[PDB]
Amino acid sequence: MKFTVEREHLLKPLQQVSGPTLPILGNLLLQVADGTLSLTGTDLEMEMVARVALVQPHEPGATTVPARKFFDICRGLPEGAEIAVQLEGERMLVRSGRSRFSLSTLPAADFPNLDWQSEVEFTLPQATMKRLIEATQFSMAHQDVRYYLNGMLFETEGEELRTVATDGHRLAVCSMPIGQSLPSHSVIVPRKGVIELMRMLDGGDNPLRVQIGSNNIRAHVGDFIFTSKLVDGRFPDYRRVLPKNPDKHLEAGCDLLKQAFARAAILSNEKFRGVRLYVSENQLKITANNPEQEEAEEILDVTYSGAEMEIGFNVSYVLDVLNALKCENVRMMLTDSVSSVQIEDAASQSAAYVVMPMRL
Amino acid sequence: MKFTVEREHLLKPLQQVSGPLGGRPTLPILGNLLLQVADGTLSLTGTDLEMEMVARVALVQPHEPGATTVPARKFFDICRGLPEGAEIAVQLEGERMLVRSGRSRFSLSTLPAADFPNLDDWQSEVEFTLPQATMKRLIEATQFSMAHQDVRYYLNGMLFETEGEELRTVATDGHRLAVCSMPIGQSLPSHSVIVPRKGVIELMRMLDGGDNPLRVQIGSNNIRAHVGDFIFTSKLVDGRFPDYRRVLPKNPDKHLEAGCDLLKQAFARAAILSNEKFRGVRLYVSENQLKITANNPEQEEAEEILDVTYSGAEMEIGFNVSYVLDVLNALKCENVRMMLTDSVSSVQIEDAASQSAAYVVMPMR
Ligand SMILES: NC(=O)c1ccc(F)c(F)c1
Ligand SMILES: [Ca+2]
Ligand SMILES: [Ca+2]
Ligand SMILES: [Cl-]
Repeated sequence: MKFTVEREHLLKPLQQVSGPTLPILGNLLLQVADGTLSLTGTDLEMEMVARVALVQPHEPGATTVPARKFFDICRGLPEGAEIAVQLEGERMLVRSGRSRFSLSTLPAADFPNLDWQSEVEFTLPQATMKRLIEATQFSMAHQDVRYYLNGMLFETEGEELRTVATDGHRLAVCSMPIGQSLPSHSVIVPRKGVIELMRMLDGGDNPLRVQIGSNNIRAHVGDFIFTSKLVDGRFPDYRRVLPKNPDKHLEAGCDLLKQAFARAAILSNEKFRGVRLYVSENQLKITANNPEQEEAEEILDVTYSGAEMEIGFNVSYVLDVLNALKCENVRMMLTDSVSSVQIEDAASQSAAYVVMPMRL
Repeated sequence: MKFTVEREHLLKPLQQVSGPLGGRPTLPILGNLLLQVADGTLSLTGTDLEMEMVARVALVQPHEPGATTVPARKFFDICRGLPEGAEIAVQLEGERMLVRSGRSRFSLSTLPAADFPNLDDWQSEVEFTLPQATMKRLIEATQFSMAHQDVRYYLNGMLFETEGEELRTVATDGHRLAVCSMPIGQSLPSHSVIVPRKGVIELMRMLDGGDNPLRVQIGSNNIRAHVGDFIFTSKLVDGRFPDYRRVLPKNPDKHLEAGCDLLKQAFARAAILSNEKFRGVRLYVSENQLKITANNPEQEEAEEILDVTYSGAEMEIGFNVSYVLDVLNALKCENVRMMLTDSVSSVQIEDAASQSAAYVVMPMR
């Protein structure tokens, strides 16, 4: 196995595959075949494959090498450098100018593979997939004993793709049109997979091709291919989480609401930061207090209809929403002091957020 | 005690005087700032018992004199959180201090000003002024060589030395040493004081970058620095610092000169295949050539060859590459000079263009 390639052509591929307990999982698979260098990183749950065209003389074959070391060496070389690689048994030689490196190797034969069959396929702009994941990702559970919440629902319905994420306390749902008639289907992508998929997306104009199997999801963009296993459980139905009949509607500036929440939060309990909301005619009052007897009060002029009520919220849950909205005005749709609240951009139905109240 | 101050006139003072704080304040009052309104000025003070940062804020709005202490981080965060241009009204009310701006209201618990720790008074024995740029140079040149929580406490600080028309800093952790001397333009008596690690950091933090020079005062047991409307004072570390003079190699006539960047990037790449713990690389110096190699237990190998200027006998010498990298990063120059002796002796490293900074790194087995 021998190739010579510009450092420049390796950098972004290396960045992506350095993404995805067993030493060989810390290695990259390198393969030269039919004029192409392929670089694969895996963690057994997901894999990223990148391809680089080889115009300079090259010899087929494969090996695996320490990924972080190989990446650091390449990154470390000067801009414009050319990188010549040759496999020498249990070592891979790397040369560029008067810099020389010998890396240990593990056999390509030992490198783990994920085969499976695609059941649902569609293409969409990167930008749309990025939008979907950013709108919802923060509501994924992290290390919940209900495994199926540690990730993100991808659902196809009609001509829309939809993401849903929830941790049982707050929920986020976003739908975007994809312009193709689609089968009704739902899968759960593990959180680490969501994160790696999002990192593959640079917001250039580039179609993303998605293929969903019973147990896997694959996304193709440019010369990269990402594959993850799916999470095997029963995701909650967002439709059953949306408040059935909110009778109280508050509209307020997103930024003013956010800043009042953030300031009030300073004098909330540091362990469990919550604030009390009091809604009344034309007005929202946010209050916090702490074990030191300190108190914050914010009063905001707001658009409001409904009965007066008091309701508490976890500060981070609301700030997370207001941060994901990045819009001028926000609508909060309330029911009562013991029920969850629906938050959305006042001027867009693309996404919705549901948040349980917090007792204070 | 009462004042009303525009947000942005209070914010950087609050940031600056919070410097010496934690984190985890050992006792509550050490997590507080002292606020004193007196003769048309708000003073803010934070302390950790070893040092204090004081800021003076002029009061253009109606105010009333008095003093209290309130939690620094909460007070800062409230002020930072208010919208730009916000007028921040403050009034002491016994056990609470009230903060109001627009329809934002906050109540903070106070501790009496009478109980705020207060660095004892002391006398200055030497005083000079110098550019902010010069002090930043002295500290950045040597800071990285200070020890980290060494049981030899004196090393966990930085030596400041005045001698003739020079101010000098020294730092070492016993393995490597950094010395930097800069002209002052006034003649100074001989003083040698150790500044505590956190004090060195605060000196750095307080150098804004404008035309305000720095006024320094040093006594037997304290140092003080004035910049703009800030006064930093620290207690000094009560120890005898090792002498840099007797640590500089005696006769390093083997003289190598190389491009700083080329040298740095070569050591950086070779470091990748150095032992993860010990970070050893080998240098083979030969006529106008440097060969850096690294290998680790798995017998991965890196080899960088560089053109350099060198005439002396060939030799082989081992260094912790992290130590070497720290020096090259702190030099920020075009060419470096390395002054060698033998494989079991320290190397002295300098900007090829200036003897103002010098670095001593001991070899590894
Ligand atoms: N059943 C659920 O998973 C759920 C998720 C988020 C909520 F806010 C909620 F009220 C319920
Ligand atoms: Ca104003
Ligand atoms: Ca000197
Ligand atoms: Cl290519």
